[PDB]
Amino acid sequence: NYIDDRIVADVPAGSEPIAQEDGTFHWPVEAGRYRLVAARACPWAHRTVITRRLLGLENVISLGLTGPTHDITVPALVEESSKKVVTNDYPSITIDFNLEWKQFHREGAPNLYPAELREEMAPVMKRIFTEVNNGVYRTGFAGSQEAHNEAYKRLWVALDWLEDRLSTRRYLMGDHITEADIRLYPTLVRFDAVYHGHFKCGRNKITEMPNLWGYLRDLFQTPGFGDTTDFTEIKQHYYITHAEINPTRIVPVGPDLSGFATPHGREKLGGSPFAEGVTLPGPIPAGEEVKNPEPFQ
Amino acid sequence: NYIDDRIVADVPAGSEPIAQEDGTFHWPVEAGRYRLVAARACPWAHRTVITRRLLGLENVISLGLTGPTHDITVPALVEESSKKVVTNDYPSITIDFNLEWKQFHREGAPNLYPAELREEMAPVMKRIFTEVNNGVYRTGFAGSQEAHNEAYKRLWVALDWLEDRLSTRRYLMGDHITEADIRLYPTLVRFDAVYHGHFKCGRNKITEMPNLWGYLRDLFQTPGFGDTTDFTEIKQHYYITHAEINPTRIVPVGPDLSGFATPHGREKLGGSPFAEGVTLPGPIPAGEEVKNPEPFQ
Repeated sequence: NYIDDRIVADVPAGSEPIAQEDGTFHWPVEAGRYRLVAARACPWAHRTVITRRLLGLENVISLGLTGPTHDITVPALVEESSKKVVTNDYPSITIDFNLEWKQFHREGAPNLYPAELREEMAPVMKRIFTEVNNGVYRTGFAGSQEAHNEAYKRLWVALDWLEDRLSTRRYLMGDHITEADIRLYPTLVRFDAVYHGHFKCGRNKITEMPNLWGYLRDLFQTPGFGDTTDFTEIKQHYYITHAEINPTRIVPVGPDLSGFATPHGREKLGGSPFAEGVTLPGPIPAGEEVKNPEPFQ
Repeated sequence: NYIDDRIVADVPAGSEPIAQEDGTFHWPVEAGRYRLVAARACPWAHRTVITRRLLGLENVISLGLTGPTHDITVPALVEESSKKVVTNDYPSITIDFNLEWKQFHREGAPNLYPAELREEMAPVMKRIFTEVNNGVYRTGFAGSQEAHNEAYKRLWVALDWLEDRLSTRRYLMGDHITEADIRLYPTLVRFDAVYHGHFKCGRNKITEMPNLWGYLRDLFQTPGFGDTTDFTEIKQHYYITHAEINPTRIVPVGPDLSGFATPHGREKLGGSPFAEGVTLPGPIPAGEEVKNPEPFQ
């Protein structure tokens, strides 16, 4: 049930979905019609939640929290009145939040997907997707030793590439946060907590990779990122649910997460999370706050 | 089949075992009569192997390598001619190697259990045994979340105590290596490789505990320690054998172990592995070398 309709600016409010030549349908951007159905534990869903918060779409698209499915399919945009699933194509969801929903953004919202960077961004995001975002899952769910070995090697070639890329750039695409960072963060923020041990990805902890760790902290401490990250629900989901990997269903007490709140040192690379004049997200809506905050959240 | 006979200096060579008032028997120290039956993966056995090497007992007590049992019982001293198990009481094995086998030590061998330190050493070793040596097993084999939580807390109270103790002392009992270090090393050397993930003990890696990590490297780089440590057999045993914890039986490629060979910085605390005039072990006997050496071994 892969559904790749799109919600777009050039279909007008109130319209039925409009058939496209490619067999899909295009639905209209409008307030109060659609719900984002997400899960705290799921990294793919996490992208959509972060983007919704950063752009100030919280008051125009509602939020439902459920359980993960990729590890109805989540994340999804759902038409509230009919419960039809409009789309579960998570890459187009965040691109469309940025480009199609512009007139509903908070005034002063960041430009997370700027025209001049889109071309160079495409291969960077593809490499991150196959070798890192999916790379952890291929390592963790490997069905043989040989499959583990290869997946692990691929993951670490890519993490070493990222560590080097981020030695001279504050964020993946330079001075400011972009869509690329929103696609990388959900993997990195779950790494020491889950993927390191549960998925056997641990050559090193992210805490031992200086550029990635500085970058991870810098993002975590930015609105939209840490305040949508529930470490308890992340760890409970993986360690309890994946009984074929962890039959005892015990959740480790560790790692110590207190480092996420420490000074990151990334200001030495210049830049800033957002361009000058960008406004910050308003207070997180009642009911959408992290239910299991760490003492530093 | 707990067997706590002892091999002692005051029973003469060739004698039958001599009945003691407490129901045990005492056997005579002599060359060429007994075999140490050990396993590379097993930390309790590892103590006996390290001590045998440090003291130069390799040419008078033979070595058999087998599989672990505590996680015949191993380690054990076995009478070669009869195959009777003389003892499997691993704490008295290493104490007796030091005190009863003195006339068979290499000339210039270290004094690992000196009279003046024995009293202060006893509680330190007991605390390490219940909270750390066994502490990892109680954490890893916990049968409920609650049992995990408590065992983890105990382990880390003790590791934080050790980290602080070793901030002002080069080794556990001061300037030189003692029996206490030989009982702690086997747990620490298996920690990042196995206990951190497999036993869910990972609040932090040992690499992130500066005093413990300096100490671990200092010991690893000393004769008797690193040259009896087979990381492949350690990881294979735990990750493949403990199918109730790890049903896939996959062995992680990580962690990266290359740090074990790096400068440890512990010379700033003074002291030295051995007292002045102590001689170093001779070449490891043919067949007793680590079969799966890392590039730095």
